[PDB]
Amino acid sequence: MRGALQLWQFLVALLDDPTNAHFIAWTGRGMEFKLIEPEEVARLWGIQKNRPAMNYDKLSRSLRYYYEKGIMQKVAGERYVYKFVCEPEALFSLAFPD
Amino acid sequence: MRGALQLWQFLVALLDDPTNAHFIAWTGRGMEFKLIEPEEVARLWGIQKNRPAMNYDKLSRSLRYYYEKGIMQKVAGERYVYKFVCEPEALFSLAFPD
Repeated sequence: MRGALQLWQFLVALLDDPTNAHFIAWTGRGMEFKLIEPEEVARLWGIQKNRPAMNYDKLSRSLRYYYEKGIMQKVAGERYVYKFVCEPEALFSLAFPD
Repeated sequence: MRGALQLWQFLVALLDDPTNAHFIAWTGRGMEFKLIEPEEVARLWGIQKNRPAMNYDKLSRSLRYYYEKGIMQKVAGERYVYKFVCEPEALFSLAFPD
């Protein structure tokens, strides 16, 4: 994975592997996913990026950048639940993560 | 765009720009798109890849590889109409076009 790997790509790599479901999982509702252990997801992102001071406060800023741009949505009334947006315009952003 | 740009990424770049709608367009039904001028799409792909003998016969092999793998679907009873699949597993394939 490249130095400029997107958080969203890293999350999808984690989500694709059901052996990770103890800390992050597709919920089964469409493109919805849950961060079951948010600080563990952040720790793993820190390892990926060689940023040992990574934490969920930091990681969550990027989730918010994604949902403000309509690439993800934050699921209302839930904690730590997000979804990928299924839409022509969002797909362009995904197609060109660089 | 990198030497290893995927056809699907190239198509999304074309589709994102509505000034291309005379040869390729999102149809408005979800993630469905139509190749209005299939040989023009192929000509442009040939330019992108410096493959001047490109044509739609060749390009369409890749569309078929994508739909056989469940990354796209071919729309039944239609000519030149495809859709991107909105699904956890397909998204992993999109996330890692390399």
